[PDB]
Amino acid sequence: TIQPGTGYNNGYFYSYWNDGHGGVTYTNGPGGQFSVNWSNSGEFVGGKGWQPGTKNKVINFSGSYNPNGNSYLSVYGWSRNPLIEYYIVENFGTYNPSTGATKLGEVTSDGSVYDIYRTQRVNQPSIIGTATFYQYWSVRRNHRSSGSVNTANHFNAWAQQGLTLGTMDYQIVAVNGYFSSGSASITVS
Ligand SMILES: O[C@@H]1[C@@H](O)[C@H](O[C@@H]2CO[C@@H](O[C@@H]3CO[C@@H](O)[C@H](O)[C@H]3O)[C@H](O)[C@H]2O)OC[C@H]1O
Repeated sequence: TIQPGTGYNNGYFYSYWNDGHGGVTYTNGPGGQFSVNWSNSGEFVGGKGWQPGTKNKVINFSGSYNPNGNSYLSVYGWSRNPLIEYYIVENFGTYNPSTGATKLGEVTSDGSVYDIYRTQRVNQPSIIGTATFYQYWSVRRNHRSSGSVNTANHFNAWAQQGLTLGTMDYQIVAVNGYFSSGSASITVS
């Protein structure tokens, strides 16, 4: 079980963050693999990928994702200047994170339509500390736990719609959870 933070494991960047509540076990495995097992967690997000990400990376993932409650499986990352937290959501649990959010378009990529949304976080944790930032979402209609994500299709569609990204910070395949339980085992490349 790993200490919250960032680093490198078996050639891949990882980031694992939680809110301190307890109930999450994040582990790094061989190559691009990571696992998450959680039981009555707080808020958390962790996984493997790259630091920094790029605006045209093709990201592959495969494995198992078994949430019980509020959780997502995504390509997850940040930009700076502007500060943006973004999600290309491939699967989720009890909650579609776009519920009640303003829909900003659609994009077709990697075998599914995705619906695009923007939300905002005010005075919240971020890669630079407490800050205000928009969140950009592409939410896959056809849920899956394996596939490839052509990130450029999302970032280009977001830009077309007026959702600008700054300089890329980290970019991972991640499990997000919010006060839920589950298990997952995911391999990135
Ligand atoms: O020590 C600092 C780290 O703790 C910090 O890590 C980031 C803190 O914000 C995290 O983003 C939240 C993740 O969960 C989502 O549900 C929320 O919307 C976000 O607010 C992010 O994942 C962490 O990387 O980085 C800076 C360090 O100085």
